[PDB]
Amino acid sequence: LRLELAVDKMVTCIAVGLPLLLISLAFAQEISIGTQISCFSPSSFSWRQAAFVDSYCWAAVQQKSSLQSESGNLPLWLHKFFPYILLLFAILLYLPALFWRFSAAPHLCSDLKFIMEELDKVVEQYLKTKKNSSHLIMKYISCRLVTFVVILLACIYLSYYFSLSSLSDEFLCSIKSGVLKNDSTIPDRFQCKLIAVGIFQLLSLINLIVYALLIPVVVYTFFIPFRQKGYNDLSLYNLFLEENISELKSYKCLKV
Amino acid sequence: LRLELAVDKMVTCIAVGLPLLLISLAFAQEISIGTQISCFSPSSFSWRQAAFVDSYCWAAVQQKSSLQSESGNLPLWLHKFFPYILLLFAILLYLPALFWRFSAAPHLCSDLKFIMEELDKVVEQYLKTKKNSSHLIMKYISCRLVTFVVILLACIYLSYYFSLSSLSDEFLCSIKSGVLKNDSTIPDRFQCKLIAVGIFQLLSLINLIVYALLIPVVVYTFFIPFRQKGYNDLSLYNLFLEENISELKSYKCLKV
Amino acid sequence: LRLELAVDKMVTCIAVGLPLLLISLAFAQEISIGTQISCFSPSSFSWRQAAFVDSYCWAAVQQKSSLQSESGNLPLWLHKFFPYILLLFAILLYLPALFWRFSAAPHLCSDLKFIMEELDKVVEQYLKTKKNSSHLIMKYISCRLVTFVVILLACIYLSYYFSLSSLSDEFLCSIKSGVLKNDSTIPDRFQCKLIAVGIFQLLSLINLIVYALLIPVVVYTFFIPFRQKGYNDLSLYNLFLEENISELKSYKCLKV
Amino acid sequence: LRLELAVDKMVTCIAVGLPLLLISLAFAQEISIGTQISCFSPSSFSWRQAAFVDSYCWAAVQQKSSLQSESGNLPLWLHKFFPYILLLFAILLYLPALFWRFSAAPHLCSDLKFIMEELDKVVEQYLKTKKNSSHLIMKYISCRLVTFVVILLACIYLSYYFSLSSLSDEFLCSIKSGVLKNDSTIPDRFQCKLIAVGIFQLLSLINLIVYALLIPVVVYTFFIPFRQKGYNDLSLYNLFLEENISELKSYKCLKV
Amino acid sequence: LRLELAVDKMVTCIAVGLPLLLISLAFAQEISIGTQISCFSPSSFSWRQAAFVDSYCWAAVQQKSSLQSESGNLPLWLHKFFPYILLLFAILLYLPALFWRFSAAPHLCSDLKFIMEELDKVVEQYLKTKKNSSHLIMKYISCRLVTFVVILLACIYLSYYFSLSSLSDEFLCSIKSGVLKNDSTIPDRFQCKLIAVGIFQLLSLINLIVYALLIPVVVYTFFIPFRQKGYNDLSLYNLFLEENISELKSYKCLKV
Amino acid sequence: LRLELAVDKMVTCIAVGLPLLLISLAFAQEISIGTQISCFSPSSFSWRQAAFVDSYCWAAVQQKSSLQSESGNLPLWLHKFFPYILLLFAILLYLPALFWRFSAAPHLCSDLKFIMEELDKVVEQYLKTKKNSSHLIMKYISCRLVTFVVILLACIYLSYYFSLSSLSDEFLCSIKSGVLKNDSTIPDRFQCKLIAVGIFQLLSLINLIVYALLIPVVVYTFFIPFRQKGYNDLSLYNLFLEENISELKSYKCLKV
Amino acid sequence: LRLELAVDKMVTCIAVGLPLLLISLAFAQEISIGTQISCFSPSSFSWRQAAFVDSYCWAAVQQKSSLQSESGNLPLWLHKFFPYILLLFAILLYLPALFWRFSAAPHLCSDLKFIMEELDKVVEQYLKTKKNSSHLIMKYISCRLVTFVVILLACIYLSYYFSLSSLSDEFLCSIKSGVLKNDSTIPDRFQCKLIAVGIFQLLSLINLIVYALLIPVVVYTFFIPFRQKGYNDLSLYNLFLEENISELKSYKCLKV
Repeated sequence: LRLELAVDKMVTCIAVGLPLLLISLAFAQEISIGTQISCFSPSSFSWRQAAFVDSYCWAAVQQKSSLQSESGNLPLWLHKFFPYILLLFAILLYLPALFWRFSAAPHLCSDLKFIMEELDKVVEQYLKTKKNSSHLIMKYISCRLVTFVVILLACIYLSYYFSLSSLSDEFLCSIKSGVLKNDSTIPDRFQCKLIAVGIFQLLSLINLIVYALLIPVVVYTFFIPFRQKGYNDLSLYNLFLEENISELKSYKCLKV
Repeated sequence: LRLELAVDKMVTCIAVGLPLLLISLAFAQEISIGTQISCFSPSSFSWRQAAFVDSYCWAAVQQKSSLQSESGNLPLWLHKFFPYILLLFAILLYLPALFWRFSAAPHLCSDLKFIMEELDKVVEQYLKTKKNSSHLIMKYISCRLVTFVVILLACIYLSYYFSLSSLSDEFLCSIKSGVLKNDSTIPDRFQCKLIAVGIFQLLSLINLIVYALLIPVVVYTFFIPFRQKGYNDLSLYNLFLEENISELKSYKCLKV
Repeated sequence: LRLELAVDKMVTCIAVGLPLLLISLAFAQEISIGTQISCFSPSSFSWRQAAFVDSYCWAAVQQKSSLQSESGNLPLWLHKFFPYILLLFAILLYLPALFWRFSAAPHLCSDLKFIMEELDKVVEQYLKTKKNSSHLIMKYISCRLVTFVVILLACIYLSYYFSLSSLSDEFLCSIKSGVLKNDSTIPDRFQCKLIAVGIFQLLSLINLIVYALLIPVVVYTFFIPFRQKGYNDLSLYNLFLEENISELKSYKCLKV
Repeated sequence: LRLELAVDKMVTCIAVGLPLLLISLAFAQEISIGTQISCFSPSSFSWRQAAFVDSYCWAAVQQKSSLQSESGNLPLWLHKFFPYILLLFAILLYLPALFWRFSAAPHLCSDLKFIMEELDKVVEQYLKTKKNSSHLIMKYISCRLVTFVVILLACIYLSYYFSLSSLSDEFLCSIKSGVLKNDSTIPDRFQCKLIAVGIFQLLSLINLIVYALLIPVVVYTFFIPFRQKGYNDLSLYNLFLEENISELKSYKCLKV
Repeated sequence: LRLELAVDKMVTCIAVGLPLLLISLAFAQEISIGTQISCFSPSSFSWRQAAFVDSYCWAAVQQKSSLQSESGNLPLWLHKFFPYILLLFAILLYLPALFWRFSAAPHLCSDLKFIMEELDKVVEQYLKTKKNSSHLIMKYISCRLVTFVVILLACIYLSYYFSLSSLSDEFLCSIKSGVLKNDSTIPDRFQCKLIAVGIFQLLSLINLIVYALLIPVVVYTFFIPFRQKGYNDLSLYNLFLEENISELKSYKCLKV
Repeated sequence: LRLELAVDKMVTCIAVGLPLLLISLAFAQEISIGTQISCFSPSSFSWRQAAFVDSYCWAAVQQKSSLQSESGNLPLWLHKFFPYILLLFAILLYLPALFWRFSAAPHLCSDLKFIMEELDKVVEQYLKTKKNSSHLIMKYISCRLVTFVVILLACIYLSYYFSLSSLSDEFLCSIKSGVLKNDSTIPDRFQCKLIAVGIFQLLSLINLIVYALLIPVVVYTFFIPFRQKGYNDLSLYNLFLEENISELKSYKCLKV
Repeated sequence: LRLELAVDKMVTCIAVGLPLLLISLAFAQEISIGTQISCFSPSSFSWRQAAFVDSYCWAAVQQKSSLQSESGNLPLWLHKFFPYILLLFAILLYLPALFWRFSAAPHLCSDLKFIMEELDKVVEQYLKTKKNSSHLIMKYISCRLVTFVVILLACIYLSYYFSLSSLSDEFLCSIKSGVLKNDSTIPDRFQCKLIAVGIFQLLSLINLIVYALLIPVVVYTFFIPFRQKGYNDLSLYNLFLEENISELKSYKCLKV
């Protein structure tokens, strides 16, 4: 028996898998390249001093006092945490489906089975009572609206992230804080690079295109009365029946 | 049968999975970056001497004698054991559900089956006797209260951890202890960084927001008498039936 | 029952498996060699300075300001993202089959079961009504056309990628931007190599040959009336029956 | 049909999983940090010589002749083998459950099934004969006592281990034994650190707290006659029935 | 039911698994050594410069401009792509069996079930009609011929590959291309070695011997009229029956 | 049915798992420490020369000519192959149980089922004929004796291994063989360490204690007539019936 | 049913698993030590130059021109390919059992089921006809003979491999070929070691002992007439019946 429509499950699967697939590709590239940041330290620096510079600048991306970037410090904030936000979007998009299957799936399952059993025998009072009620349709529309809002916010974020200048992956960092402040052997600023930024912007473009094409599909899902071929549980039950009526032989015989 | 309510199941699933998911991402970042601490040692130091400095300062965070930090030794202590506390919270939140499914699921399942079978035939004395009793409701409320207290403590900890100044990941360490005390070639103090601190604070913020949103949900779960749409087993049985009444065709027939 | 034709399933499996197999082999080479780019930096450069040059040139293949390549910066752009586009093609070729299985396969399954159960007894009006409809055939042809267009675009891309000159993996890069601009110790240009390009072009040739062989197969699939042995659901139902009639003993009895 | 009480299963699961979970966390931290010991060696030493010093001091932890430590040789010995003892405790606590599930489990299962099948036909002589016997109760109490003794020994060990001074992770070692004795280029003593000591002590504290909480639970399990709501098989069969009586509909009818 | 003969399945399994097994051994050896090429570079070269030389010469095996080899650049091309050709052979040998299973196996299964059931009378026209047809024998012979041709081409390739002189793994390479052309500090030619070549030639000898032994087996499969103990579809049915007739009790009784 | 006794299953499980568990711990430590042998070579040696010294000394533990050890070359030989002997014991202890399961389990199962089916109806002649026979008892005693002998040999070995002096992990090696013999820049002897020896001795002590405790259990299993509550199949059948009689309700009814 | 005798399946499992287990141990040791070959190169050699020497010598074992070994160049060839030959033996020993299960198991199963069903009712003519035939006994003896010959060849190879002198792991190599021939800075010969030779010889000894013990077992299997308790299918069927007769209660009833 089906408790989720084909278009809804397609949308959920795309919106959840795509961010995770892109995260997997980004992680593979990260392990392949070996570093998400690289700083140019002097040749007098030993290997561990250069590694300290790299790690300090990586940790200093989130600190105001030791950075200088032409695009501002917000772009450098986002480059470091890009995969985290993608997984956050994936979880937030997967949750509404989880809540629907936990809460409303069983009640709709029972109602559909009861309707299909009263059908195949001919229940009008049951259908009219559902027409009066607006319980399940409210849950369905609320879940779809949460999904739509999450997708819209993801589109806004990915459009902003892709908007960041390609040279936003460069920044100047200073390690001369604390005891190192008066170290005359350390240069004042180090030129750093965020290596993965180039991958992240193309991944954001891909996800943005997919979500922009997916938004109209989600919008079409709200017009539940129009999909049926007012806003009441009767309308949603009708849609589920038509998507499910293929399993009722009597329906096919009547169609003939 | 549904021996656990949808709200309880979703709350437990979120409260347990989220810390584990954040720990997984933190571990992925830890392996990607490669170091949880980087110390700036002289250029004259060999690579093994610099590695010794790093490992000594990593283990010296818990030692008050050989450190100097403006935020105190306590915040530096927390930075080192952040993921472990997350796993501790995950275990402490998963345990109450485990105890419920071990010590209360069978007895509730048997009672529900008996009530459902005595129904579908029409038991009043059984329901009144349950109204007198207060056994299962006490277990349910105790488990919910344990979960609520654990979540409140997690919120307090994560609000404290996120409150630590971003510059609390820096500290001065000394290795000149023991035979190294008279070594004039070793600097008195080394500048250290806790690299993962920046990401740990964002993870703490995410978990804090999620748990702060979950607290009102858990609080609403306590009012078992008001969730029906006194504090006795009759109320819990009524809630479980209404959540599970969908599995009886006679109920739907009567509703029609 | 079979809701997907043998040739269609073969084509989908080949088209969605070959790019993934090539991606797996490319990943194997990437891990084996350990570097996707190698730059020749002075001997005075420390190890970490040379690593910075390598990673900076890796991140600067997507930036015009820091490149000088005889074949243009577009071919160098493609060399970096070749494995991603293979997975893009794999997903775009797997999606139509999944959408067919989700939104068209069960209805055809029910229709075939009804037809076979009505047969084995002799329904003519049902078949004529299907002849008077173009619902499922439109979905089938749309999915086949989407697959054909995706395969044609993949062929065009792979033919272009394979056309890139073998020496297109070489390019000159400069790290002297920003603070490093006035550094007289850094050479103006570094000679870089894209090592995986040699593997990628042979993989592209293999995929191009396979997809060019598949194009005629996909084209033959469009002529649904010819495979039957007009453009309406009757032809598709007839084809599916003849492919699946083997599971009807009465058909064999009539054959003999 | 539950052949193990809920309290016993909970106790066994906690006592076995917790040491394994702590071992997993310790192993992850050991991999992430990369060194269980770091020794400070002269800068004249090549890297292989410093690695030899580290390995020799790691192997010399168990050799009194070549080490000097103010806390004694025993605490340094324990730091090296902490996870091994944790797994030893885990195995020793899992074994009694294994022995109970192999022997005395099928016998109790058969006896319970016979008693329940004789019930629903209302056996008194059978219950009285079991009252005379003291066979299965002896095995149950022996297993519980073994578990209690193992938990008490684990508590004693963990309380001792946590009691070790934090500075017990430092010790002086000499590699000048054998052909290296007269090597004037090697310093007499090297300062060593055990990096995982600080984490191991927190893990020991966690396990100690959990096991100290479990001890009263285990002690409560011995009073089998008082858990009813003399020491004979009847007193154990009664408890197992009350735990498993939920699967007897006639019992619920009689209760009503 | 056996839809594919024992000899056919044996041949397919050997011809597919053996190349994959050899690929697994080759990959294990490659990871064991870590380098598929090693070039001797001056001691003045830094380690990163020598790594660049190694990678450049690895990528320069496919380029005529920067290579000198007495055996020609063709043998050097093959050494780099030996496992790829093995996997190509494995896929090309697995495909015909896949197509047989997808497009011919079910029809033969249905025919066998029909004829088997009729033979259990306790049908002559069906057998004669099959004798007057070649629909399935043509498919079987086409698949066998494709497999035979693929195996013959694999034998030719492996015999050629093994024929390459053992010294063919050596070649001279020049990195002085582009800005490096006028670098007087770089030697004109670097001697290179393909380390895996020694493994690859023995793996090729093993595979060549196995496929040379399999060729007569495959050739024997074409004489379908002779295996039964003319070229028409009846003969294939006879062979499949004799293979599968062991499941008919009536056949054994008649044999007695 | 239980074709193997609880005591025998426990003994086999312990004897097989314990060596494998200790091997797993040893392997984990080996990978964590990163080296099984450390040798002190001059500082003039480059890193690769010191690595050659380490590997040559590792390979020369089995060669008498190039080593001088205080405890003899035999103890140094054992240190290198300790885990392999543990796995050898594991295999040799798992084999007898496998041979029993493959050569006595089916006949025993059939005999037990026949006896149980003839019982539950009341066969005396069958039991007397079994009394007049020693077929299965010989197999059982032979398997138990093989297990006992293997355990005794393992105890002897582990007691010998644990008896090796702690300083047996040190030895002197010379690489000056062949062309290196006349090299005056190489020290005549190098000081080596077998690092894992200290852990291997504790693992041997653990296994020795476990097997010493297990020997009396195995010896008790030989007295098959005494466990029954002469050396012929009757006693063995009686033992397996008494262990298995719990699955016979008629037995319990008669016992009452 | 049991289509494979216990002794035969024991022999196959041992002969196939033991080489695989030894190969697994060898691979674990190879990864732990990290090198299969180590050459002593001058201290003036860079790291990459010494690595080139090691790789060239590894690839030069299969080349007569550039080596000098007093034990012959054949033994050095074998040391490099020991695990490959072990896997070859494993495959060649697993193949006969697989072919038997492919081309003998179904017919034998059908014949055994027919014989058992005709029995349990009393077929004499069937057994007498089998008395003359030799179809299946020939297959059985051929498979056993192939297994015996493979085991004998494995014993010969392992006895030869173990006979190689322990010092056969040392050899001199020259890298001065081609361009390097006139390099006066490279020594004429490098002393090399094959580190895994010492372990490989013990593994060969273990496998040799096991296979030498297995040869008499395999020889005993040929005498099919004597295993009964002439050379025709009647004897083989009788043996399989006596091994399989335990699954026929009528046989036990007659035995009583």
